[PDB]
Amino acid sequence: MQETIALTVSTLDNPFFVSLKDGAQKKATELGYKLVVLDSQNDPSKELSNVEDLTVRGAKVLLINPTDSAAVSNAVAIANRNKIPVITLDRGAAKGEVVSHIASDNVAGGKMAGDFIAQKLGDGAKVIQLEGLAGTSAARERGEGFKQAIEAHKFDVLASQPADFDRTKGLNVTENLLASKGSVQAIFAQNDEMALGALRAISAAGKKVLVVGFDGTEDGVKAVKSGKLAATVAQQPELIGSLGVETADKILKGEKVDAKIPVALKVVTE
Ligand SMILES: O[C@@H]1[C@H](O)[C@H](O)CO[C@H]1O
Repeated sequence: MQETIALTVSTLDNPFFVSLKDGAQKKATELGYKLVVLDSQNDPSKELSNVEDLTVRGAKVLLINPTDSAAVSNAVAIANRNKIPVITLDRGAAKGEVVSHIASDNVAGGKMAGDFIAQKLGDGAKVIQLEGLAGTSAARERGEGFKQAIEAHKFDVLASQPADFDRTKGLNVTENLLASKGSVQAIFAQNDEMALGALRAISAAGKKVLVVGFDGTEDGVKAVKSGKLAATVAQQPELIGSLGVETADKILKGEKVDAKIPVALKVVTE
């Protein structure tokens, strides 16, 4: 009987997570596993029922990308109680027994983004941060890194506000902030979806604002190459997914794995 590895992804409405899924799928096939992928649709309740389902299906390992690094504890507990090893991908779990966490160094990433803004505009720039989901380690860490850049480069932070990794929210929040914080010079958007929404708001307002994104999605890089998006801190979602499956395979083979597996970042510019 072919063995199954389960992947629960926070959403498939975001190109980044489609890439992560694809990387996990190709590596699963390469190593001889059936990959079962369930979409949490950014909903912790659906995530819980997803983990229940994959469990009754006899998944040998659970790869989970939490909708919320706190809320996910109860979902991890399901796998724990049913003796299914857990690997977290891209976002961590605050509680629950986890074998390995695989993600970018999102603190370094946030600092890279801020450093790039300073390189372009100089110290003392007026900036706005569009934050991701506050409950995720990815957003929290990017904020921490950006704070390091704010202090090092004496940025004037006009606003720092969530748009929940969503393109439409990114647009709406930016539209509002362009009205109230019109002197903003640069925006760090904690993912490319929000970056692209922000760019639409900026253009619609006829304003001049430098934007730095995060992920290096196809759309993100397209916007960078066109000169619309000043830069994006590129991640390797396919590699996060593939490393998840590779790590799952090692666990099942009885081989020890690293507790933390960092995945490299790179600033992509015009
Ligand atoms: O790292 C991922 C990507 O930035 C995605 O775009 C939003 O969720 C984060 O956890």
